[PDB]
Amino acid sequence: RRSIFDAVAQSNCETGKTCLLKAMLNLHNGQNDTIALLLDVARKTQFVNASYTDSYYKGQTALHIAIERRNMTLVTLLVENAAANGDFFKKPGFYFGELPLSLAACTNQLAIVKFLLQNSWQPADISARDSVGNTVLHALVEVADNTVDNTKFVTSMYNEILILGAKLHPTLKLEEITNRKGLTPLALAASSGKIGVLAYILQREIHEPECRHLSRKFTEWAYGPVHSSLYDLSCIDTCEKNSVLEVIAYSSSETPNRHDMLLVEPLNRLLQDKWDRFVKRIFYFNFFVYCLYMIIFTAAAYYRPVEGLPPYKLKNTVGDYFRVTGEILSVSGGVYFFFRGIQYFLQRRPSLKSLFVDSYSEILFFVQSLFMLVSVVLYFSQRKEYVASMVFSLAMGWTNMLYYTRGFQQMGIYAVMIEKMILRDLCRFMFVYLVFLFGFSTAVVTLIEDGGNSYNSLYSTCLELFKFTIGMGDLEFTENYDFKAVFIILLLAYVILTYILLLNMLIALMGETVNKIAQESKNIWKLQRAITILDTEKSFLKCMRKAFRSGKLLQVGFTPDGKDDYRWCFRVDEVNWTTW
Amino acid sequence: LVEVADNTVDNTKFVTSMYNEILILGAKLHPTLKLEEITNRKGLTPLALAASSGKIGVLAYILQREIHEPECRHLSRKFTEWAYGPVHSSLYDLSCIDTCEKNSVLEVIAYSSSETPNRHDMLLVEPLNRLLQDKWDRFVKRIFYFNFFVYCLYMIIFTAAAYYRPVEGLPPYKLKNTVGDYFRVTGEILSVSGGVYFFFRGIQYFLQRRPSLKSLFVDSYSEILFFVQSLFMLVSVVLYFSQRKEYVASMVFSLAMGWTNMLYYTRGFQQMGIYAVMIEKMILRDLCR
Ligand SMILES: C=C(C)[C@]12C[C@@H](C)[C@@]34O[C@](Cc5ccccc5)(O[C@@H]1[C@@H]3C=C(COC(=O)Cc1ccc(O)c(OC)c1)C[C@]1(O)C(=O)C(C)=C[C@@H]41)O2
Ligand SMILES: C=C(C)[C@]12C[C@@H](C)[C@@]34O[C@](Cc5ccccc5)(O[C@@H]1[C@@H]3C=C(COC(=O)Cc1ccc(O)c(OC)c1)C[C@]1(O)C(=O)C(C)=C[C@@H]41)O2
Repeated sequence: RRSIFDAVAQSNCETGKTCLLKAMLNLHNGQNDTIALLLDVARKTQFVNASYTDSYYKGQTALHIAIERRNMTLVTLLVENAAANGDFFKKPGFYFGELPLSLAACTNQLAIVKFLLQNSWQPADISARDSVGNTVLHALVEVADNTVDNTKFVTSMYNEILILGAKLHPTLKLEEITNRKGLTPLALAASSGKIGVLAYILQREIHEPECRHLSRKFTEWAYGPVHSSLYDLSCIDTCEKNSVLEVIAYSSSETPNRHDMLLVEPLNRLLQDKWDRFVKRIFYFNFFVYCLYMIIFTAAAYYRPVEGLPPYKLKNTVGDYFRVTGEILSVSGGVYFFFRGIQYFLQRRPSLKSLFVDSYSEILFFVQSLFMLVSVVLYFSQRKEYVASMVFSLAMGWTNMLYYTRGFQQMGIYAVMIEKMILRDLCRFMFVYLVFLFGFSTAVVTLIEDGGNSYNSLYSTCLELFKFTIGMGDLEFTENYDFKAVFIILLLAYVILTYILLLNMLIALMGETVNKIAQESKNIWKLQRAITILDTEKSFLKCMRKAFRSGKLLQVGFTPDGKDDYRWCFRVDEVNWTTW
Repeated sequence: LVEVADNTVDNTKFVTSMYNEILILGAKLHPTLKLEEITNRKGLTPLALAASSGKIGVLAYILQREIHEPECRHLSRKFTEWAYGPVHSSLYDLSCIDTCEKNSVLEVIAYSSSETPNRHDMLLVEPLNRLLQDKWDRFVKRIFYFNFFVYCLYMIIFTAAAYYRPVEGLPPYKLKNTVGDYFRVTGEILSVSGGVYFFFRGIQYFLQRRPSLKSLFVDSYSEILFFVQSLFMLVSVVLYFSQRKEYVASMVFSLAMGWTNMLYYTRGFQQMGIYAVMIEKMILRDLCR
């Protein structure tokens, strides 16, 4: 075999590699003319279809070798006279699918895909799926990397393959096909964060006369420099499969461009449509009930009985009856919040690494309801430590009231700033501040002998050095030291190091954040409103699920089979002067 | 040729071009001789010289240079292994980069006197920026977390033995038949041993570098602080055996200084490693003016 392999390598006329595959691989400038001889010799004596049996490169055949090399003539010769299941092509490796046509499409080889698709000797199957279930369009969308030229040719190839498949097979619906996981090419582009492919798919009009029915953004009329466009909105607002809007919003936040992935033509106005139509009165009746429950909880916490031990027997007074009713309403609200929070994590199962960075408002609403259930537990088992939990519940809830500024734009970017500092710029600076506080507090408490004023306490001396950070500390707070020149050196060093060097450095860090999330979070607020709209829509499913459905059913054209095309469209308008 | 370099796009361009041409021509006439290995009297090599003098352009050229020609390809560093599609995996030569008989490129860039212009971003060249990471992940992230833990476990031996010091009489203090006194004595011994270790680890560091005074505080600040901590406690040892009660004023300074030096170990974290670099720069520049 060495002479044959050596001659094939010389280009002179386990792994399981064949001479044809070896010859094709070891070809320079397409000079491997011995491949024809082997194929011709093989014909005189199944050989062309032989493939490597190695698990790493399982399934690779001659067609793949020629396709990779961009050889039109070699590909045509091989075709005229399979799927690579190897770990190299499964999700150092390159994924393109597991079909020759997917190899052609994923590499921009437009001519080769045309040749394969309508190859007279053997045509390829457009709708075939690999092991993962991905079709061709799934591979094309997966390959996307969000670059102007990259998005350019991926969208171009998608459009070309789509038109060609429609021309050969008008009946079949290619986009509706799904992989094993269940997603569609549009849903996949929405989930994976590929903004370019989503922007293409959502608003794509193909002008050609016959194959116009596979388009979304139509036109209704144009009198002058003005024209009103439609949209298709098929699986956008709601569908059997996951909707584009829900996927973008309920995404794990690992998706790159979630915040500004809603600026595409339909979504940015479909979201607004829902907000104005039937949600602005359900985000103002939910705010009012919360404001009316925090005056039932506050007024019943402020007038709690002070004499004796709990529980307290009722008295024949109107005040006591009202207090009992207030307590019942408060506890009912607490239980409702606890369940509304418990059955939210089961729906998402958010990862710990992003438990606080994506659901902060909900974590807080849950943590509030824990403190009050703990109070219910402690108050019936004859304890008076239930006040320390009711108080925390009250303060936490009043400060959670800020969650409802989610609707306002000017104020919705002010409760987004208090989430971001408390997470990023106030947990670093307390790792870098307690070090100084404890170092100098241990120093000072060790210097003083003390072996009343009672400044021999590591608690009192840690506290008194924290009032040097709010500018409310007495320098001569003790006189028990034996070495004044050291004590008043330590304090004066501490004041400079923390009051003047650390506080005035944390302010700069918060200033940078305030700029950043003051000129960026304008889209995070829109996203938060989008989640609010989605949850509000989900809550009232029983009431007006179908009744409050966006978009109107309209005729678009004629399905190629001969029937009529009716779809749920959303109308938009525009004005343009320079085009005429 | 490397010495003449001044780090300009066109300047780097023709210096690199001339270097490549002279190298190829010398290889063609004399393939046997290794020209780069030659050194001047000081001992440096052209690559080591480009690394020491701060010439980033020549270093970037030399580290990753592939010459495609068929015969004279053996004088190259950045090869290629395979390319299936739009993907290709490159190699590198890393001959005297990680370690060598002559000074390594990595050590020269790091242990430089800091007069070198571009030290901070002179490690972005192809090999170094990932070779450094390789070492970090492979066998150093568990030696910068066992060195942090021992320091955190020694500052709870020093603090707990400083906080419970005897208050009655004059030093030294005779031992008592109590478990508390034995534990205090052990804490003192451990603390003093740590102090001596730090003092020697600091004294034999300056001999290795002999840093200039003008850049004594601008390049070794973390080490100056670790040394100054160990001086205060050796002074305390000196004063405490010679029957004085002024050793508390030094032990206290040692304790505070060490707790605040704990910040040196945020060197590994990225988000927190740029917060202890800000407290060095203000205290030097914006709080002495
Ligand atoms: C993230 C969590 C678990 C958190 C829970 C409590 C303990 C909390 O302290 C923090 C940390 C903290 C503690 C003290 C001062 C600052 C920060 O922040 C909140 C948490 C911080 C707040 C308010 O936080 C906010 O920024 C309001 C807010 C911003 C954005 C939102 O979308 C939002 O919706 C609920 C609420 C108030 C407290 O809940 C409160 O009243 C008490 C007693 C402590 C505050 O821990
Ligand atoms: C540079 C030197 C010699 C220095 C030595 C001592 C006296 C020091 O005051 C300074 C000047 C000073 C004094 C008082 C307030 C601010 C600054 O800064 C440090 C020095 C400043 C510090 C902490 O300095 C830091 O920024 C921490 C740090 C930052 C970056 C690092 O790489 C680092 O590694 C060790 C440590 C704390 C003290 O050591 C301390 O605890 C006491 C009692 C004085 C501080 O002189």
